[PDB]
This record gives sequence, C-alpha cells and structure tokens, in this order.
Amino acid sequence: LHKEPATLIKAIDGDTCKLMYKGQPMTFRLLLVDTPETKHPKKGVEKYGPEASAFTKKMVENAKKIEVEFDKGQRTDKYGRGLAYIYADGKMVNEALVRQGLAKVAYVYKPNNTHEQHLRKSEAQAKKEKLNIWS
Ligand SMILES: Cc1cn([C@H]2C[C@H](OP(=O)(O)O)[C@@H](COP(=O)(O)O)O2)c(=O)[nH]c1=O
Ligand SMILES: [Ca+2]
Repeated sequence: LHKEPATLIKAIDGDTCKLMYKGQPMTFRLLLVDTPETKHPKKGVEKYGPEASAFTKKMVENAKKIEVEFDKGQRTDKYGRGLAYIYADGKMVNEALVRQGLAKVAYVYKPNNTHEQHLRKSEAQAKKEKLNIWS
C-alpha cells in the first residue's frame, strides 16, 4: 500500500469528502467504516452523525498534509467514489473515528481489508470504554 498526496476541497460529512486527486476533483469515501448519516432521507440525521462530521472537519481543515492510501482491490465504489484510508498529518482518519466511538467497522469487502484488524482492535477499545455510539 502506498500513500499519495491529495488536497482537501470540501468535507461533506464524517466519512465522505471531496478532494483534488491527481489534478482532478473527486469524492472519496473512507474504507472499512461507517459514520452516522446526516443526509439521506431513508436514514435522516442519525445520532452522532453531527458529532462525527465535526470531529472529522476540524481534523482535516487544520491539516498541513492530506494523503490517500488505496487498498489492494477496487479503487472506487459503485457511485464513482474513491475508496481509501485517508491520513491527516500522518494520522489515519478511519482509525481516529473508530477509536472515538464515532464510526463502526463496516463494509468489509475483500480484498479491500488490509487494515481491518487494526480498525477492529480500536473499535473494541472504544466499545469497552462505552464511547459515544457504544454508550
Ligand atoms: C465504504 C464502502 C461503501 N460502499 C457502498 C455500500 C453502500 O451501498 P448502498 O448505498 O447501496 O447502501 C454505500 C455506503 O456508503 P454511505 O455510508 O456513504 O452511505 O456505499 C461500497 O460499495 N464499498 C465500500 O467499501
Ligand atoms: Ca455513513
């Protein structure tokens, strides 16, 4: 897995954003996680949705460097969204969300599951600490 530079364009919510990747604006979706909905009517503004968006927005807006890391399988989902592990100043946002109890490990699709165990251990910790989603 290799990390590549990207430029934040706009943070949409806890797990989806728009970035300038390789000179082109694209919307990205975080691999292996699911933060609560704050859009889509068949979900509404779920609990912790606003929280995850806020946590995430601050983290990426104050970053000096953003990097995207694709896994080994497909690089985009059915909606044309890039699928990756995104780091803000070397810190993986995917794991950060899970450790704070603001997202759950979800959508695990082989072979795009390289960091699955790392994220599951962080979620377990969040669970035992009964953090946010886990309270
Ligand atoms: C994270 C991720 C999401 N998805 C799909 C599954 C879900 O499809 P449906 O929209 O058909 O439910 C949707 C979840 O994204 P959101 O959490 O942004 O809604 O995107 C993938 O296809 N691959 C992935 O690795
Ligand atoms: Ca979501």
